[PDB]
Amino acid sequence: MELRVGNRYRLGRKIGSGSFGDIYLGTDIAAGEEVAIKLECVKTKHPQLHIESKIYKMMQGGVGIPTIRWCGAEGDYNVMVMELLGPSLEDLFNFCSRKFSLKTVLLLADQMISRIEYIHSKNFIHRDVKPDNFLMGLGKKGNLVYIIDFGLAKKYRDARTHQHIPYRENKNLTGTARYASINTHLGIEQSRRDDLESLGYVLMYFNLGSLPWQGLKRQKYERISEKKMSTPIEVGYPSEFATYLNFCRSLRFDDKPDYSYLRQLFRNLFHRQGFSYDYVFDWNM
Ligand SMILES: Cn1cc(-c2ccnc3[nH]ccc23)c(-c2ccc(F)cn2)n1
Repeated sequence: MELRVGNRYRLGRKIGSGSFGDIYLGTDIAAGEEVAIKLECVKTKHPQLHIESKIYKMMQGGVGIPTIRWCGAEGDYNVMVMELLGPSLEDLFNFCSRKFSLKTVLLLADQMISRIEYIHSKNFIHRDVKPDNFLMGLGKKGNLVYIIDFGLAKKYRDARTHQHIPYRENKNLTGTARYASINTHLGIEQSRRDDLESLGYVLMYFNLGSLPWQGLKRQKYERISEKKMSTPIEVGYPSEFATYLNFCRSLRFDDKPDYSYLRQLFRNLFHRQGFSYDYVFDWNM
């Protein structure tokens, strides 16, 4: 009676949209676990689902990479089924009345840097770094930060040679303007530096509750750009956070980030503030 995709996954209601297409809840009846289901019309002009499924598979087994359960076709749609994950950092931030404590911001930072370094180690750049695209795990994996939504992800080097993409200009802002790097706002081809810089804005977003460039009425994107460029990093939180954003801006187009330095930057603060390494988040307490 009930709809089951490939007779395997009881269909649930809609959760959201991703870089492309709609996402749905489902239940894996045989495995007994909840799942997420993405559909793309096979009739679509520029198919995007196959590239993302190809990227997930190469990363499969990496810490915080969702596991693919099925990728088939049903009706007019292509389908990919992943294990269901928990709430996004955006949903946890709103759930906490838009207030995260420094300890939690720092605990998130350690994994978020680690997730981007992993992505980069596999020759892709994410290009859509925002709180919505980090999800906590379910159950015993609820302490693990996951990265999702590789639909705007791009290869930044070649697997064999490790030779970087070319400098390019006049490229529309891919991803979300609020967390976009200044280079991204300028139309510069995005590279590895831009994923970590966007994260730097994510950390200040968690600290501030909003960003200095968020309230504003092609022009809206222009307004966001001008406010960020016109806003000094120093324009009330521990200095380690400001050192991070300035470092990312100084990176060259092709430069490999010093990921270990950045993690150790926040951990030294984590230690000096004397927070416990118990991995208890604001929503745990
Ligand atoms: C934006 N977005 C959020 C999710 C999502 C939500 C909850 N749990 C999840 N577990 C794995 C992904 C995911 C997805 C998604 C879902 C399935 C898929 F094949 C591709 N992307 N997109």
